Amino acid sequence: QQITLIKDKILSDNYFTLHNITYDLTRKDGEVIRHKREVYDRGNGATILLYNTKKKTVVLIRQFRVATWVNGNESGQLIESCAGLLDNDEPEVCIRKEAIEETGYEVGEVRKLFELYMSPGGVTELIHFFIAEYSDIEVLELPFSQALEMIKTGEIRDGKTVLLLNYLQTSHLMD
Amino acid sequence: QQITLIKDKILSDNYFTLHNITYDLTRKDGEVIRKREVYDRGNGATILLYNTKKKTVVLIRQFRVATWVNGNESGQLIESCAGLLDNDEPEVCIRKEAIEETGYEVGEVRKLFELYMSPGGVTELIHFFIAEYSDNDIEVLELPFSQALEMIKTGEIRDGKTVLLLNYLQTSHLMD
Ligand code: NA
Ligand code: NA
Ligand code: NA
Repeated sequence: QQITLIKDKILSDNYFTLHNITYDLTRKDGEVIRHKREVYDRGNGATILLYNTKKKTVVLIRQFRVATWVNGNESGQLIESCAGLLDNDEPEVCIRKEAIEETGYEVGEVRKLFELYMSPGGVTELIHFFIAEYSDIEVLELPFSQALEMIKTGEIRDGKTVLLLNYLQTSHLMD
Repeated sequence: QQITLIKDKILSDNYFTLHNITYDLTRKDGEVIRKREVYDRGNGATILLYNTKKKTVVLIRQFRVATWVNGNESGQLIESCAGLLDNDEPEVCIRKEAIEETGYEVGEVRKLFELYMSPGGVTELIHFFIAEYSDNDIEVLELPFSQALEMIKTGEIRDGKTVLLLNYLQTSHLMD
């Protein structure tokens, strides 16, 4: 219930900011218990899945991700849905803009899905999720069903990407 | 194809490790292009406990500072059961987290896949699991599966791994 901020210690502020936050929780009859956690703030982002109900395909993005490279992704290439850190603007604008610039497709009306914390134990990151129809950074158009199999094989292994493809499966918008 | 690590600068070593990594990447024709923050908090695992007979799932509600400083007013977040890997196989680890967090013991565990949650600057790889359960400052939540799906729509559940497990559970037909 009651949370009190005790200390905000900056551990690094190179570009993003890492904090050690000292804080106090009250247990029931407080019984105030002190905790101290690292918190990483890279701001919030948005992501969008592009899909074609006609030829039954989706558009996805492949690029080198260094944080995967030093942690078991041998070549470091990661297949992901289009995405980007939010700039100083409404989320709906930034994502339209990422989609054009990363994929080269012009995108119609977007649909807002939800806003999710992707890794809330130590990162603040909130992502806004969107889907839309459509008609170096490697641009992959591939059939929906191949994308879905790629999940099962481990070839797609990006949390937000799997989440989107799964959402799209259950939407039946591809049915 | 060619990747060369040029410099691993440690920006923080308080507990987890924040690196600044300078790396050369080679393109198409041998154009060598040269820096990014990489945060290493180790890997984790998560699990969705479900019960096919009562059509319920178990989740967890806890305070999360990282959300508290970023629009989760009360800091409480409803998540699937989860934890950072110890030095052992993921499945062993998650069996422990599930019992130590929920009190419901589990037999079968099914591994779904391993996903990077925030790959643009976090190395974290989460190992996903489901398992059916029974009995026979962390609040354990037993809820109707359909209630849980709704809560994604209402926004009462707003956590990446939890949504992905729930949607997964829906697609599997285990709960039809
Ligand atoms: Na859905
Ligand atoms: Na460096
Ligand atoms: Na990025």
